[PDB]
Amino acid sequence: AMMNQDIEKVLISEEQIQEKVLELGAIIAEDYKNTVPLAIGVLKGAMPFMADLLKRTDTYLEMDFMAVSSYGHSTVSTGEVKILKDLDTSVEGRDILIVEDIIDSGLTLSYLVDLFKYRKAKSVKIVTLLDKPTGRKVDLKADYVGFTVPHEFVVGYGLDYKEQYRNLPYVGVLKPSVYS
Amino acid sequence: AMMNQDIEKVLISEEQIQEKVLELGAIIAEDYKNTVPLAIGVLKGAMPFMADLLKRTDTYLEMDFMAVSSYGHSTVSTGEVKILKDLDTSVEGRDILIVEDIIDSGLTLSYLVDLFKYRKAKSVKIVTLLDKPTGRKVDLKADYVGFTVPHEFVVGYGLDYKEQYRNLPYVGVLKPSVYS
Amino acid sequence: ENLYFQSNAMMNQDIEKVLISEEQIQEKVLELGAIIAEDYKNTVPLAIGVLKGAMPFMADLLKRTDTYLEMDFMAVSSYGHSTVSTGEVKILKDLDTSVEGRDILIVEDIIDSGLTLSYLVDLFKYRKAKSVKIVTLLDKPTGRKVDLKADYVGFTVPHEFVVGYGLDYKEQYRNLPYVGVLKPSVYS
Amino acid sequence: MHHHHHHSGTENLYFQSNAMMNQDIEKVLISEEQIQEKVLELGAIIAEDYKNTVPLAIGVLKGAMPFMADLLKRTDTYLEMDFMAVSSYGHSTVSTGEVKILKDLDTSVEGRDILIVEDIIDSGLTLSYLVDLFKYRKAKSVKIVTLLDKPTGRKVDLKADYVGFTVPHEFVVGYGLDYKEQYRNLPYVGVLKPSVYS
Ligand SMILES: OC[C@H]1O[C@@](CO)(O[C@@H]2O[C@H](CO)[C@@H](O)[C@H](O)[C@H]2O)[C@@H](O)[C@@H]1O
Ligand SMILES: OC[C@H]1O[C@@](CO)(O[C@@H]2O[C@H](CO)[C@@H](O)[C@H](O)[C@H]2O)[C@@H](O)[C@@H]1O
Ligand SMILES: OC[C@H]1O[C@@](CO)(O[C@H]2O[C@H](CO)[C@@H](O)[C@H](O)[C@H]2O)[C@@H](O)[C@@H]1O
Repeated sequence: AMMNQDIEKVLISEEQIQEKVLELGAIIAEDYKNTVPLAIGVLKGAMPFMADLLKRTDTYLEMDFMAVSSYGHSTVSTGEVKILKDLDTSVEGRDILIVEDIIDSGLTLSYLVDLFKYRKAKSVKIVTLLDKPTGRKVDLKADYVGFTVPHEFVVGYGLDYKEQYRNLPYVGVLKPSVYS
Repeated sequence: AMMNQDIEKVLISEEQIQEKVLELGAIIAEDYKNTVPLAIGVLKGAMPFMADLLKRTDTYLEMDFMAVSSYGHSTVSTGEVKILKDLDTSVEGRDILIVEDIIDSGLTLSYLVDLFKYRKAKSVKIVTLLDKPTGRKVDLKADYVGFTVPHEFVVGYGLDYKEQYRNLPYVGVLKPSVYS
Repeated sequence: ENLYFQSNAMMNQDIEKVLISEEQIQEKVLELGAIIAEDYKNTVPLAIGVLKGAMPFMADLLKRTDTYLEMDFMAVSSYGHSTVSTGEVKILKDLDTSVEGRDILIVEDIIDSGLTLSYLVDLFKYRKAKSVKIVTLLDKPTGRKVDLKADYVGFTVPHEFVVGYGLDYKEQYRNLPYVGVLKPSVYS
Repeated sequence: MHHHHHHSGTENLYFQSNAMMNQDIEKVLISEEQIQEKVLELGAIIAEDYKNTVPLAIGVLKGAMPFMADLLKRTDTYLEMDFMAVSSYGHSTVSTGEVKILKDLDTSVEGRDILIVEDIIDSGLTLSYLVDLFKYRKAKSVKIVTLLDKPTGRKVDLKADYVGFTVPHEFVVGYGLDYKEQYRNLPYVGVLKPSVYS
């Protein structure tokens, strides 16, 4: 029927997300006021948050995107992933802001962060809509965080279950029958 | 020292874009009620509109993205472009909805539509925020359109000038001094 | 984590027999190069190899093709369902130049089901190639899952578990200078 | 006559019907027979050096393909092949080596012995970027084999572990090396006539 028919509970409402994005955007705009950073999202989950975040960030910036895929074993050990789409511009000397939907193990993100430092970024910071710090497999701290969630079992606003639900305007938890 | 100071005039306000996105999403949700389409955005310019449109599209769908680059002359004459990032899933038998920020010549978008048909898509439809039909170099009509514009000399809500301004939450016209 | 034991093992010990020797491959490559050079007298084709298996053959063939031409490469990967039925694959690396108006020569190590290659040929036709032809070192036409005849063929094979000269078994043996059949013990 | 265009950002190429490559070459610098003898030697050295491990031998497209094919077929040891493709980010690639990855390795680098196979090294900037990318990815070791070397042309410190031939002041094409995408398919390394390139 309707997608709400699959949602057990709304954890973060659209109104709550909108207020947070407004707040974070104002903070990021002030922190990068005299340097046009490169704001980068990792496909696909970061897309909705990145779009609304940046639209509330009143400062000059450039957008870009990466796509990556798992190598399997090395990905779940060091976070190394295969670059499917690299950035359209060089990193050297740039201030990089990685926009993410959620950080859990933090392995792939940590790999990307240190890749950008290898590429001589002037700086690298991270903004994430959701953080689950109890999931860390590496010490990786986001610089800007929307909400801290006790678990990563949620859908909406970029987050998927079998590639669906990313288009929900809120963050929720699925009913058990959907996945089991 | 800030962006709005580079804008001569707002052509479509943020409020007009939100109302339009709301309307378009309700139409698209109805049209695709039965089957879960694959909604595709071509990076980078389609991202903000795609995020906000799909958030307002209350139906089951899958999101995906493509990245392409110019080959030079064939791109300008046939629309043929290099695929830098192909879809994550196969096209055969799927209903495809391409989400675009603006259609002008329509050459590349047409190359992509007919590629998806070569790949045996069940159907291919297009939703664009902006359309400039006077600019066409191929017969390509969008199925869903936000606003009809004159000229592609506009920035904001995905549209850039030298990679900047895409993060404005409205569509505007730059002051002549910005681009000389 | 990973420990490797090769001891004094040599690849030839894994080979039951040499099916197509280096000498045989080189004589056929020389003939094919002369025929292609004559056929493409009037054009400069875009010769494309699909990574990884086509590489050794493509290098030797083109070195024996005395005519102007350009080289390019593609990389693709399976979608897991439409790949087995339609040949549709994900493009991981597209060509570095446009196909429009070019005479395309696809260089392959082996054609078996032919599904992916059939997909690529008609993609290049959609992209307005002036012509598309295929040269394959080996052909296993009994494996076909679609109607696809290569324009130039080195050898007909039927065998299972063939390796060498770009053909692999679990990513090994591509660097052999001949085409061999593996001992059954190697793959049990 | 015949013509075509290629990228880039476009060039138009016009050929007379009886134009032949060889006549574009002033002299053969390194003959096919010299190359065969060198690959045989290097292949044997490489097989001995990598007797204890299954290396990942990686070619950077497009130029490295012919040498890589011939060298590896003379390298009688267990190994895996892979390929990368890269693009320039413009003037910044020219000064730092940083390039856009268009095709990454099909397998992970962590813990692997990587052997990069190149056609020529001159400034060394891009290769150096790739070597240290693999070290960032925790390669067990990274070594380089190049057919041709111009070591006084370096803009970064990078010594190739294995080198076929050192090239002097000559504009070379063939055996993977191009001029405007032509000549890669010559079975030798030739000195291109000044008239061809100005
Ligand atoms: O594509 C390589 C892949 O192919 C497999 C399929 O699982 O079988 C063989 O195809 C090889 C093509 O390189 C060829 O070398 C052999 O003749 C087949 O065994 C697999 O073995 C290999 O990894
Ligand atoms: O198209 C001519 C153009 O191609 C380049 C880059 O592919 O060739 C190489 O650089 C060397 C220096 O000229 C050249 O000798 C070899 O063919 C390639 O390494 C570029 O240099 C040349 O102008
Ligand atoms: O060890 C032989 C091996 O070394 C190379 C460079 O990798 O050549 C070097 O050694 C040669 C003599 O052994 C010298 O003639 C040459 O000038 C020097 O660079 C390879 O060419 C050779 O196969």
